[PDB]
Amino acid sequence: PPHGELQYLGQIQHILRCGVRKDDRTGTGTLSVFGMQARYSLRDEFPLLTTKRVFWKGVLEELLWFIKGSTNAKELSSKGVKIWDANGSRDFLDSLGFSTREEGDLGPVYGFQWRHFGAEYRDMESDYSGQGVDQLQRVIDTIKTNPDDRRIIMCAWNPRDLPLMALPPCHALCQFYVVNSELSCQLYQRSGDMGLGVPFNIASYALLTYMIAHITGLKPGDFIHTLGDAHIYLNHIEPLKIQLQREPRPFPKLRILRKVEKIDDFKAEDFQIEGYNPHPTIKMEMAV
Amino acid sequence: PPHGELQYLGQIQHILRCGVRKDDRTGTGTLSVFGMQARYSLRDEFPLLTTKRVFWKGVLEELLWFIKGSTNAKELSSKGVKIWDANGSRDFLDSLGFSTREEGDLGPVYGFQWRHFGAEYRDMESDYSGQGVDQLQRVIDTIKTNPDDRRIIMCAWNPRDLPLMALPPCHALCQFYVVNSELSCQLYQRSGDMGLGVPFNIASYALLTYMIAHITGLKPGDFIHTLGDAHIYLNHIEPLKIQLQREPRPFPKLRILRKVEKIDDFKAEDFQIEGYNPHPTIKMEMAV
Ligand SMILES: CN(Cc1cnc2nc(N)nc(N)c2n1)c1ccc(C(=O)N[C@@H](CCC(=O)O)C(=O)O)cc1
Ligand SMILES: CN(Cc1cnc2nc(N)nc(N)c2n1)c1ccc(C(=O)N[C@@H](CCC(=O)O)C(=O)O)cc1
Ligand SMILES: O=c1ccn([C@H]2C[C@H](O)[C@@H](COP(=O)(O)O)O2)c(=O)[nH]1
Ligand SMILES: O=c1ccn([C@H]2C[C@H](O)[C@@H](COP(=O)(O)O)O2)c(=O)[nH]1
Repeated sequence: PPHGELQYLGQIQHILRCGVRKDDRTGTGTLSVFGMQARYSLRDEFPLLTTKRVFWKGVLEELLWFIKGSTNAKELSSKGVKIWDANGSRDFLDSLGFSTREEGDLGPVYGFQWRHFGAEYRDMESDYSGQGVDQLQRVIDTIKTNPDDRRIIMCAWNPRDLPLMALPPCHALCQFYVVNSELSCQLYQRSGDMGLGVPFNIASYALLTYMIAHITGLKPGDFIHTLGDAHIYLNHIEPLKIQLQREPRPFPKLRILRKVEKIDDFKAEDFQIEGYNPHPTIKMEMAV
Repeated sequence: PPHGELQYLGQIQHILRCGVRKDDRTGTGTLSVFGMQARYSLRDEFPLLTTKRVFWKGVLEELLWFIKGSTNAKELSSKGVKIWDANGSRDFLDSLGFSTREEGDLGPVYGFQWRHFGAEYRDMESDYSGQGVDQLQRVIDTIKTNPDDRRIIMCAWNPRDLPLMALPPCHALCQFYVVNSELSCQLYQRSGDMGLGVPFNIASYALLTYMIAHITGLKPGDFIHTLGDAHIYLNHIEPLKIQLQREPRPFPKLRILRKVEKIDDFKAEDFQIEGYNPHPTIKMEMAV
């Protein structure tokens, strides 16, 4: 049965063969399937794709930025990771009616929701200590005290806060699961740019699972990737067909370099990707 | 093309063969798999399971109760549907520390979240008109004005309100999708009692999709059922093996008997299940 990267490549094939033409906001157009699911083992391997190089630096710095609760694009940008900068620009903020908002202030996105769900958002520089639900720490506490729990959820989709966000979250929610000393994670991704977003998104949530497993004394299990609108932008078709011709190399491994006690204490240098031997980057133009 | 019900029966088989032993609060125990997905066509058929009779009256009355925004178990009970009554009882409310709460008051569950997400909950008798986000109406409006939208979400998972609820929602969220004049729906169900809950849950969201398609002038497409902890209670194993001997009968059809303009105007007598030929109920004791 296909395993690891062949799940992702199988999804690409399925959308090319069975996807339906579907317009989008950008006017680019897509081939689209609604509802997919892939399973990536995390057991002695880390699912960083090898058929094209994934932006691992971006994955790791973005995740650390989420964990600290930041909603400031400038703070991620300062680390050489520019993926949120367009959505924090003066022009983009004004386009949403946020003329009074400071440049970089993404509103109550991921970081805020994860650490302060339900608090009143003010700006990206405010102190939210003790405010709202700390979903991330509550996930960790539940795994430690009640691993059988079937409500181990972290949700970024906050209908009250959506109008203030720079972008509605794509990763609406995730759920953790423990059995036989293994930690698994399922992501509900409402919308997946299969060429540009999804490889990165797989790595983010696999990383998060490695982090939480390390904190809780468990072994990584599976990452289950569930998609809503799974789509290939029309201008990614030829690049993806090039990618599909490449034979995958074995996944790398991820090493955590020291014992870390609290999720907030992880730093970028604590992580080491080993044996990563990807084929070259394939240029895929982003839609918006 | 295979009967859609064989997806469900395939899931039962997979859990019996590959599910792992996993304890629960009741001490019943389960066999459990994390992460499953099935697709049920809604095109000229309604996926009301035939290998054991589904409580259709319960499906329909519960859904109408959700749509009106109710959080009062007594109001559902009055229609002959007792499925929430134990969770609203004096005893159960007291067991959660809700000694001051009136009997029947489930707290900010589905109905409240769907129609008033983010409003302040008081009690089951309060007027919430105009308060919070009406997710249900916003879903319907978006389908009508911008069908390509990839953010058509209704979320019941509200971390701020969880501690007031009689039970945390199993149906954490759902997402709608439109292509070629067909409306599809995906449910993220965090926890699935495969014997007792899941058949009912499939029917609820298929129904909701039929309702919203009727309101918006679209044809029903697919229902995609995604599970988190998909589990068989140990005392359902033998009953389910009896069920697995049965060949499915062709699915019924669902007829909507008049033109209805607003989701709030649907009544129970507007719906007719046609050609439903289930095998008999098999007794499966619920875990408490
Ligand atoms: C998670 N994320 C957001 C993302 C992904 N796909 C999208 N696709 C579309 N159509 N629209 C989006 N806003 C979008 N956003 C990402 C992730 C990576 C990069 C990125 O493409 N490239 C690095 C790579 C640099 C390197 O490896 O040397 C960069 O140049 O910013 C962009 C956005
Ligand atoms: C969806 N749902 C809630 C549900 C399902 N499985 C669960 N399973 C567990 N372990 N715990 C729960 N709280 C639970 N809740 C249901 C659905 C049907 C019935 C049920 O008992 N139906 C009828 C059948 C009667 C008829 O056909 O007219 C009844 O006798 O009440 C109960 C709960
Ligand atoms: O982490 C992310 C962020 C965005 N996207 C995608 C999906 C869509 O192509 C686009 C978002 O647009 P909307 O779904 O909100 O229309 O970027 C991803 O795949 N991953
Ligand atoms: O609509 C519903 C409501 C509940 N359950 C199940 C799943 C679990 O077996 C139990 C709820 O318990 P927790 O997952 O919250 O532990 O009832 C369903 O399958 N469907």
